[PDB]
Amino acid sequence: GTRYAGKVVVVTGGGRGIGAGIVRAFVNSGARVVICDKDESGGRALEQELPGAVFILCDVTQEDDVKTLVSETIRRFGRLDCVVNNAGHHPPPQRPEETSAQGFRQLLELNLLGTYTLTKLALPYLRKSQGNVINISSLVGAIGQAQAVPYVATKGAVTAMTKALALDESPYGVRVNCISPGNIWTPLWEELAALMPDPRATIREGMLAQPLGRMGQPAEVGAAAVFLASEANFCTGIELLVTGGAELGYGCKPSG
Amino acid sequence: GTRYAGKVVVVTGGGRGIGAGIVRAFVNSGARVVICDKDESGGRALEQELPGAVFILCDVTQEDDVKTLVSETIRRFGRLDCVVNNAGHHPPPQRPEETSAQGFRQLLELNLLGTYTLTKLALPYLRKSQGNVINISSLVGAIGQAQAVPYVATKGAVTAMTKALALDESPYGVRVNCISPGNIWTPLWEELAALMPDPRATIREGMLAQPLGRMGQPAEVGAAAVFLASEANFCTGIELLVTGGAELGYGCKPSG
Amino acid sequence: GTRYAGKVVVVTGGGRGIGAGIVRAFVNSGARVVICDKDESGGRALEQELPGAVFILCDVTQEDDVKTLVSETIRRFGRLDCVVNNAGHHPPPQRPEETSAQGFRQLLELNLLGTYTLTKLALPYLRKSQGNVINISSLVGAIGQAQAVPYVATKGAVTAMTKALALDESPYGVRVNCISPGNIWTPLWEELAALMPDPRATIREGMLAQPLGRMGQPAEVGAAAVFLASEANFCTGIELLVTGGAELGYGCKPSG
Amino acid sequence: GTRYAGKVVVVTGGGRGIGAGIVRAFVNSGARVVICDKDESGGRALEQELPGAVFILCDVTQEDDVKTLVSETIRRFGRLDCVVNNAGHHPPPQRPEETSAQGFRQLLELNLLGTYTLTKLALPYLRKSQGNVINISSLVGAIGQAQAVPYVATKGAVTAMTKALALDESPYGVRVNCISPGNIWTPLWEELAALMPDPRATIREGMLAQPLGRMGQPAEVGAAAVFLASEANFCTGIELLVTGGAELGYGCKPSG
Ligand SMILES: NC(=O)c1ccc[n+]([C@@H]2O[C@H](COP(=O)([O-])OP(=O)(O)OC[C@H]3O[C@@H](n4cnc5c(N)ncnc54)[C@H](O)[C@@H]3O)[C@@H](O)[C@H]2O)c1
Ligand SMILES: NC(=O)c1ccc[n+]([C@@H]2O[C@H](COP(=O)([O-])OP(=O)(O)OC[C@H]3O[C@@H](n4cnc5c(N)ncnc54)[C@H](O)[C@@H]3O)[C@@H](O)[C@H]2O)c1
Ligand SMILES: NC(=O)c1ccc[n+]([C@@H]2O[C@H](COP(=O)([O-])OP(=O)(O)OC[C@H]3O[C@@H](n4cnc5c(N)ncnc54)[C@H](O)[C@@H]3O)[C@@H](O)[C@H]2O)c1
Ligand SMILES: NC(=O)c1ccc[n+]([C@@H]2O[C@H](COP(=O)([O-])OP(=O)(O)OC[C@H]3O[C@@H](n4cnc5c(N)ncnc54)[C@H](O)[C@@H]3O)[C@@H](O)[C@H]2O)c1
Ligand SMILES: O=C(c1ccc(F)c(O)c1)c1cccc(-c2cccc(O)c2F)n1
Ligand SMILES: O=C(c1ccc(F)c(O)c1)c1cccc(-c2cccc(O)c2F)n1
Ligand SMILES: O=C(c1ccc(F)c(O)c1)c1cccc(-c2cccc(O)c2F)n1
Ligand SMILES: O=C(c1ccc(F)c(O)c1)c1cccc(-c2cccc(O)c2F)n1
Ligand SMILES: O=C(c1ccc(F)c(O)c1)c1cccc(-c2cccc(O)c2F)n1
Ligand SMILES: O=C(c1ccc(F)c(O)c1)c1cccc(-c2cccc(O)c2F)n1
Ligand SMILES: O=C(c1ccc(F)c(O)c1)c1cccc(-c2cccc(O)c2F)n1
Ligand SMILES: O=C(c1ccc(F)c(O)c1)c1cccc(-c2cccc(O)c2F)n1
Ligand code: NA
Ligand code: NA
Ligand code: NA
Ligand code: NA
Repeated sequence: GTRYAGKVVVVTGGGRGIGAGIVRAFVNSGARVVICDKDESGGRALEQELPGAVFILCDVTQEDDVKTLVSETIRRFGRLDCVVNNAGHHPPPQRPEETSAQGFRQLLELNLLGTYTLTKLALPYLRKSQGNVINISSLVGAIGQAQAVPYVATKGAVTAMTKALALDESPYGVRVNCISPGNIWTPLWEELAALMPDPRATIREGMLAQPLGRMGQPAEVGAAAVFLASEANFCTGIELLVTGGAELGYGCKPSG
Repeated sequence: GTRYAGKVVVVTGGGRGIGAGIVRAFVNSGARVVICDKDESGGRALEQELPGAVFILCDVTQEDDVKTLVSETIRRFGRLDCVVNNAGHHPPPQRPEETSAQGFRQLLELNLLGTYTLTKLALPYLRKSQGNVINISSLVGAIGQAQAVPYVATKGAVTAMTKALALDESPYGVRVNCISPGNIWTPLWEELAALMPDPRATIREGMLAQPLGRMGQPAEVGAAAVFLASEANFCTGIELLVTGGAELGYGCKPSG
Repeated sequence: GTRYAGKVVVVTGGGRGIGAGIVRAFVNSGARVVICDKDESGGRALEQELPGAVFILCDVTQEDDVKTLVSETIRRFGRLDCVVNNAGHHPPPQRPEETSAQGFRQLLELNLLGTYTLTKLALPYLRKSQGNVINISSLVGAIGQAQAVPYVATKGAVTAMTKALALDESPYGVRVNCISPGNIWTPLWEELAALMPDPRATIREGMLAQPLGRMGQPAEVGAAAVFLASEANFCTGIELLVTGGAELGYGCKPSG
Repeated sequence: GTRYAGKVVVVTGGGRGIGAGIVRAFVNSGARVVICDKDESGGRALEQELPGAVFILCDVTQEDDVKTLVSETIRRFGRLDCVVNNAGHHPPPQRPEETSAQGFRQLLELNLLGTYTLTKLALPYLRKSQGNVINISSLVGAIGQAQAVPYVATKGAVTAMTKALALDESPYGVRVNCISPGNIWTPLWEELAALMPDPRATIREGMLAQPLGRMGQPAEVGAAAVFLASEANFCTGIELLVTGGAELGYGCKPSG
């Protein structure tokens, strides 16, 4: 591909799931890609699989990991054009009274501050390249979700932060956007479903929450990321919904 | 009541349903209320029932009816402080291919242009009184609805128009706001349900579309209108949702 | 290009401005494009310029023009994969009291019902092809604009209609999306500015309404349309903002 | 007043500014009010001033302070009907590169986790009383703000959390809503302005960011809170904008 040829992209949590889909999309568009992940298994295999992708072990909650990720990217490829902040986690369903402040802090540390820290360290290089930032948020930041107060809160923060940063970085020509996926079939979706009393029913329900009648694919999020990086040159501070229409209309959720 | 004492309010479609609830709320707050409706039966009874409410027969799609409504209101009460554009209609469910341009035009004529025409004729008086406009839109203007392309379109227009007009009238101190109800139990809701194969099931489904587990009441929309008129003095161009949370979260509406 | 190779696209108002940018984007992506426009001058030249684009004279407010547009497209190319409803108009600034119901109706006829009519006639063919609809709305439908009550209302309607139709057509695999541009430098923008007391100042103000410090280009809207057609396969009922960030933050628009 | 007679309300950060306005609104509506604040000066005076208001020293970032606040409220008044999470802080303008992860964490601790902790400890009592939660968020959580990445992020989180919690608590009849003010003239606004090179200009600019041409008052936020507590019985998970229209239209913030 040539849509993003000559560009260098860092994808956090790129070892599996949505992140791996985004990695593949950017490789297919001609970019060189750095796969950041805290686990080795998926990302190492992906590096072997994909010419133009390399793997760097990095836990985005560890500031020295992230500093090394940025400096290794520059040392090896000489520029940085796009950072995709995809690393994140959805805890199992938890009733509000079953949550804790400390668990909330830990989830904020990954879903929000990990995105903040890489963005901050990358911005000097993105400014030189007139590059861009893509944050992977969630539809449920906008519309809410049951049994997920901490998670919903972290994604509300990511989406809002995206707009703040877009404002700050617009004078430098650096665009900052986010993608808000809905149900995307990933290993995390599979893991969460396996915890439920009836996994198969949870998966059917998840497929049917969308007017389109299926969950989304990592490749579909990847395509949206490539669009934001390579062609959305008048888009900054937007929230691109990749949800199959889940937010549309009424569903199951006289006046007394 | 004294929250809106000494004020004069016009409520279109005030003979039944949401409009009658709004009429009652304003009377209870101390205002004098003009009940506008194209049908006599409900509004005439309401005038007899409520001291401080009077009924004026007026079809908001007929410009001379509306001109007379405004001039009779001023002749009888000497001022005009609030116009509530509630008159409107939801056609039966219709698939897109079952709609027509002419039916769409007719629905626009009521739901949108009727609101426009009264607002336009009232604004000289609202400017003198630093009064305000309240448009009754719908949640489905924001989130969509199935088998209702014309209706959804008219309410998307009302909500957007509310913001445009708020901008234009802000220099004059005239606030313009809208209320977007969700399922409110009214005669129109009952009529629509009676068309369905199973009315009781349609009503149960409608009650359950809300996290709160019931439909809303006309009095609850009425209370929101009184708030916007009497106490929301720093609110203009807002969309106040009165929906029981229907827009929140996923509902019923693997990656292949 | 090959992103949308073998596909057939109809672009209304494709003779100049945003529509011509969209035409060019789709041609560059490998599609065959039908340029619909009520004026001959731009579209005829564009047909001569672009292999793979042809021009059909058609006024989208004339139902028989639109019926012929669809049947000629099928007769000449054998399928229809995407309809881009771009034709529309922004009247000069008008204070609310300077508007009329009949001017409002005429603007609704173009900006809203023209989009409705082509969509309706195209949908049988889009269903066979699992094609998609792209409506060109406006940011000001969402956030409002001064001295433009009718225009704002028409675009609020288009955006809402997009969501309604997405719901109705999702069972058939037909996606329905809209693009909401902000200030895009087009002949209409130039014409409107030329009416102002100071055209150059109006244009400078328009450039600065965006954090990015410039207006957008037709090609940038075109790229977003190609993305929605060719790669956004899990997107339906979305509003894709192409605005340069104009909706972000505070601007020029103690407690007494 | 009698709108909220017999009810017990806790207002955090009630010693001055918006919180004190909310305290006064609830007292005027007939409620008994607990003023929570980390500083004694304003709240102690307010307790002396207002029959029906009492002051409890409490730092919402200190879990044992908050536990004692709830148990003292129940011991002294026998019930709890509404919690208003108003305590929060806006740091001085800070460019993204001038922020730190640790400052971000500290701001999250106040603006987000303080709201979480009181809500969590109050919910058993709110469930018994079918009470409600009101969170004071900010417009800039929704639209962004320049030189305020941490602040914007915290308020995006509060607004999203409000919707999540509304979903979780709806089966228990507990409503959870938020108010998103824009520029409200408060001591914090005055303090921030005094840091600027030209305070008077910053204040003029702040007044003019609103179509209404002034900043809002604490009493106006207070009225909106009383409405949400006492009359918005079909509202849950909403974001009530109290902004003077700042989010409407274009402002100051050719295609090359
Ligand atoms: N799957 C969905 O339906 C869905 C929906 C909306 C949003 N999202 C978001 O998309 C993102 C990816 O989700 P997914 O479903 O692909 O999850 P996943 O669990 O399948 O994959 C996430 C990847 O990130 C890595 N990761 C986790 N913590 C990390 C850390 N500290 N440092 C580096 N890498 C780390 C994991 O090792 C893994 O390879 C997350 O931000 C999630 O919130 C997912
Ligand atoms: N009921 C709901 O669930 C619901 C939900 C969202 C929005 N709404 C909106 O609320 C409004 C009232 O709805 P409702 O459910 O109370 O309906 P309703 O049918 O029960 O009452 C509407 C009233 O308006 C009158 N009316 C109709 N056309 C008129 C005209 N041309 N001139 C004057 N009066 C006219 C009717 O005669 C009637 O008295 C409408 O704008 C509707 O779109 C209703
Ligand atoms: N230019 C902007 O800043 C801007 C911003 C937001 C939205 N938009 C929307 O984008 C669309 C295109 O705007 P533009 O700026 O390119 O305008 P334009 O005037 O430059 O071009 C519009 C084209 O549509 C054609 N057209 C008009 N009426 C028609 C009809 N009845 N049938 C067929 N063709 C018809 C015109 O002849 C012209 O070729 C419109 O829907 C407009 O509302 C424009
Ligand atoms: N003023 C505005 O324009 C504005 C706009 C939008 C949102 N807000 C929000 O409204 C709320 C109040 O703002 P304000 O302008 O009135 O501020 P303020 O500084 O004038 O008052 C805040 C009050 O909260 C108290 N407080 C601070 N930290 C506390 C803690 N840890 N525990 C207990 N009390 C604490 C302070 O002592 C003070 O009395 C905040 O959440 C703020 O983000 C304000
Ligand atoms: O056979 C693999 C595979 C990889 C990607 C594909 F698209 C595919 O079709 C297959 C493979 C091999 C080694 C490790 C992992 C792995 C990936 C992701 C996460 C993990 O934990 C892993 F162990 N996969
Ligand atoms: O990873 C999930 C997710 C799904 C949608 C998103 F928008 C998102 O950001 C994340 C997910 C997967 C399986 C079940 C649930 C779930 C359902 C229902 C309630 C819950 O608490 C759940 F966690 N979530
Ligand atoms: O007995 C009535 C009534 C009216 C309002 C009430 F709240 C109530 O408890 C009862 C009544 C009497 C005459 C006409 C109508 C009427 C109203 C509304 C619409 C109509 O079509 C009507 F005929 N009602
Ligand atoms: O009057 C209705 C309505 C309900 C919610 C709103 F937000 C609103 O503005 C209007 C209504 C009543 C009964 C069934 C349906 C319906 C359901 C499902 C599909 C439909 O096409 C329906 F008409 N609607
Ligand atoms: O020289 C032209 C041109 C056309 C497109 C280009 F990108 C370009 O660089 C140049 C041209 C020639 C004839 C008619 C029109 C025309 C187009 C659009 C609208 C009109 O009214 C027209 F007369 N243009
Ligand atoms: O064509 C315009 C437009 C610009 C933005 C959009 F989002 C849109 O859909 C349309 C436009 C061009 C020049 C001036 C004005 C204008 C400014 C200020 C006030 C007005 O009434 C204006 F017409 N508008
Ligand atoms: O004279 C006061 C006052 C209080 C409220 C009013 F509405 C009023 O018109 C006046 C006063 C007295 C003691 C402490 C504080 C105080 C309040 C709020 C914050 C503080 O830091 C304070 F010292 N005020
Ligand atoms: O307390 C503020 C605030 C104002 C609006 C809100 F919606 C809100 O939640 C908070 C405030 C006060 C004075 C200046 C600034 C400011 C302006 C411009 C840029 C900034 O970084 C600022 F802090 N803010
Ligand atoms: Na490789
Ligand atoms: Na009477
Ligand atoms: Na050609
Ligand atoms: Na007291």
